[PDB]
Amino acid sequence: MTRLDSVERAVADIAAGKAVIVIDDEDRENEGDLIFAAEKATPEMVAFMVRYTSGYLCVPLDGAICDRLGLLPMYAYTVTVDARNGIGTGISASDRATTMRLLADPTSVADDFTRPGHVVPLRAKDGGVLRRPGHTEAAVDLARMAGLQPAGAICEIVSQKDEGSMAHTDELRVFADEHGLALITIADLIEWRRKHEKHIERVAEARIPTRHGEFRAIGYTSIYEDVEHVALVRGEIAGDGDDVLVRVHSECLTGDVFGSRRCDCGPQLDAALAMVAREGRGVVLYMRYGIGAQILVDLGVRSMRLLTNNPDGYGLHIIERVPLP
Amino acid sequence: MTRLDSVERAVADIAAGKAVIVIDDEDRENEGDLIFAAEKATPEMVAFMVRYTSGYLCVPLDGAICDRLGLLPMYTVTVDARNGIGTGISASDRATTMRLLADPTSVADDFTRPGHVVPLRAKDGGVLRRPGHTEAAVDLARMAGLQPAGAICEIVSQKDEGSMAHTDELRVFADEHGLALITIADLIEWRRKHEKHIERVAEARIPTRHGEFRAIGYTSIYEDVEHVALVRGEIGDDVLVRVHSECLTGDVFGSRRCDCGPQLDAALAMVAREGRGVVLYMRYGIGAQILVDLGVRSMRLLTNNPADGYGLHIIERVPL
Ligand SMILES: [Zn+2]
Ligand SMILES: [Zn+2]
Repeated sequence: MTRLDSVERAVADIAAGKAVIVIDDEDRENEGDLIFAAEKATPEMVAFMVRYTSGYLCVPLDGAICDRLGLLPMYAYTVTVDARNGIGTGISASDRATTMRLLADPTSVADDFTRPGHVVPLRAKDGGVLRRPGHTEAAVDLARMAGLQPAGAICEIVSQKDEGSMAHTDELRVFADEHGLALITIADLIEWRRKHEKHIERVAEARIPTRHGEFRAIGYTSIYEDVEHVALVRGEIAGDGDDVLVRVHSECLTGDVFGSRRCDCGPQLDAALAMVAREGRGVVLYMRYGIGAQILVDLGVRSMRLLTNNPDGYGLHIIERVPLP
Repeated sequence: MTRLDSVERAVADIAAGKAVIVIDDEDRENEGDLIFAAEKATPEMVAFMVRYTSGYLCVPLDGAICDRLGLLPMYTVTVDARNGIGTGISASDRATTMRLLADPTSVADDFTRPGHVVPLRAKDGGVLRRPGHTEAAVDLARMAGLQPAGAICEIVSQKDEGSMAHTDELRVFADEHGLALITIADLIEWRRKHEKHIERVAEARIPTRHGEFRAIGYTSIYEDVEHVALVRGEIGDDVLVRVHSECLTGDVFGSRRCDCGPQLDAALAMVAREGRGVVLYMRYGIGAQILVDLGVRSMRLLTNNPADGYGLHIIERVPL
């Protein structure tokens, strides 16, 4: 049913000081936030935002920015702020724009603002949508992904067909069309970040003697999980990188460790190792979606052939799916 | 032997604003920390501590206070109160730094590095996760119903002055000053018999190469890894126990710079040759906790290594 603009558009529009619309995913009942980068707030833009939204304007901020300004500290009423200098009553699109710009600017300090005001700063979790799939996080992410300050400006879009309510997905689609805006999902943003940012790093490297010969064992960690995955590497991979034999084997405790007979997992790792070792060149990934994909590209794999019995945007070429004995 | 006070007494003593003395166990060779609750730090109390300890004052903290103040994330870090103290060394001043680390409303900007107080970060779970004097301090503080922040320092020997006081003297010292002397072992036991601390996550009937085992997933409420327990027969005296540390290289990939693989196998088999036994796969604080939950009172331990406060008694030690 629903068609979405790409993340590549959203970043570029954000970078150009234009606004985008963000929904969580494809579900038709979703409300949408209109979003621009706080440091791109002009009177024209804020006035546009105020026109079509609830008018309860928010400024999603990076933890680092929050702490510099003594705001929303990591450890009931809503905290609001107004720029202390350069504004009038603090409610017009200009004043609100000045406030947003000020929050974004890396030089500004606590007493450059007065509490209360007409702008709601919000605290985005460290690491963006990957750690918390909220509109707040998407706003800081988009700003940062566009090479700007990790400061965004958001407010929800009211409906026009049903006066009483907030716009849902289908109406946001035409709103986005009519006004030349991108409409994107947090879902699409999450997985774009997963496919275009390196979240892995090498921790350890050892060469291990086995029954199947020596394997180069490289340990990898994820910046977004507390686990070492290990890739076992035979021979030279890059210079080349093509036609690499690969097995991706997700960890099975009962199977791999205890030799459980009611699963073929254990036998399969061993067979994969054997096969790779016979070919004198390959990769058996021991995994504990594909973070494994990023490991492969880090290993200099360009084109591969997967070892598997069951018949992506990473620059990995699947050539032939091939059985384990 | 050597008389020990109850934990029940130690906790009430902490709550009252008094101090206690803590050792590991009944062993004559042990050194002892003097401990009170950080929030209960007075000039009188700190002065008492400075008098009889090495004067190297430490404040064990709950990881939450550590993060909250930005000290010791995961050179010796020291700290002093920013306001309301003089040079820092005096009992009054040092008492103030202790009190202010213990307070929930104090912030990073309330303190100055460097200072005259060593803040220590206790492991999550206190003594049930690490049997240290540092963990003992927050545990007592918390059990007393106060902020999880304590203060410790070791007691210098009065009899042999170049040295730190050992068990004998520590009891004498407690008697002298009307303080409670307790062991970490006795602290562990109070806790584990009083608190939820370990859970069963799953059970299954793992059919191995050496017959059939009953596989049981244990988790600690302080860490989110799941250890597996492989049990044969009914468990609870004289059981053959092997506690095996995960070794990915060796257990899984059959590395040969390692020998861990053929070890786990040998254990499973040896336990199988007998109708009875436990093989723990750990991914031994939590280890012990699991064994008592299985219902082990005594055990023959499979290890190649000599030298508690849980239920367990090591009957013998068996190799290979
Ligand atoms: Zn399996
Ligand atoms: Zn090993």
